[PDB]
Amino acid sequence: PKPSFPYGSPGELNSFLPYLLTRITHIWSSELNQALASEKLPTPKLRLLSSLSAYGELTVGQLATLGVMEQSTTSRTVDQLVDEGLAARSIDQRKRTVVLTRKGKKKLAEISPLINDFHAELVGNVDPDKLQTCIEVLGEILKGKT
Amino acid sequence: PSFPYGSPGELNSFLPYLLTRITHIWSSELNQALASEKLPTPKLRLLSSLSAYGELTVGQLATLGVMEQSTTSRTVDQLVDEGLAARSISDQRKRTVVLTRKGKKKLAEISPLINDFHAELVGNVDPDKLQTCIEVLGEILKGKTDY
Repeated sequence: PKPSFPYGSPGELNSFLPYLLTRITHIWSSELNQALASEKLPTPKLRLLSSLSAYGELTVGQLATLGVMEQSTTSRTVDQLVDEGLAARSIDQRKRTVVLTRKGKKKLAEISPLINDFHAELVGNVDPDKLQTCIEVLGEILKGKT
Repeated sequence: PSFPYGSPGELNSFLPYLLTRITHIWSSELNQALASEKLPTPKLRLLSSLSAYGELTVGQLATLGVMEQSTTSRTVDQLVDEGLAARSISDQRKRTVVLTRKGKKKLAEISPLINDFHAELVGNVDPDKLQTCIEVLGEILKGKTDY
């Protein structure tokens, strides 16, 4: 009779994906905001460059999506990176899209070494080929939920 | 080898990007869904944990619920006043917190929604791929906190 919500031991919760996702995400996001605090290229500014670096030219609605951010906040953090010279505006079709500038690449490239090193500690000593299974699963899950 | 995330396929294979996107989807859905039961993911998280754990200090509720002892202490105080929890005493004197009869019945009344959301979330993944996914996420975390 598999365990169903609500779970009845500490060990059952330990196998409930939605609980695991959050303890680990609070953990990644916690250790990184305070190691980023140094460069003070905040998670806000980090997330958005990361997404444009990956998808190329994005709308602000799209940035708030990939970047897991509110639409207004995105746009604020976007006018920053523009005025700080890290991204610029453009327009293909016609609504208001954002792009990465050469200034923005380099900024990324600089923090990059830190992000990776955190990834490696995160993953720690997990089996590689099981960490491939896990990230294909999670990638399948994010496809079916949007 | 992959870091410089210059592609979706690469980003979307970055565990902390998946971990973030997926986490946000789940709690916004449930917070929203349960908004009439006034069970936003905070209050629900704690009760969830009280169910699974049994008796936690204001402090273990903080860890498990990824919050600050004050905000938790406040989340805890809504639940004692909504009729879903009770501040108790350890079998020593560390200030702990349990579910009530109404609180227990509340997660019970709620469960079809959560398990339905959970079925939605992790539904059509190969069940063995999923078990592995779960083992790994549990491995990864153990190594960080041990609680």
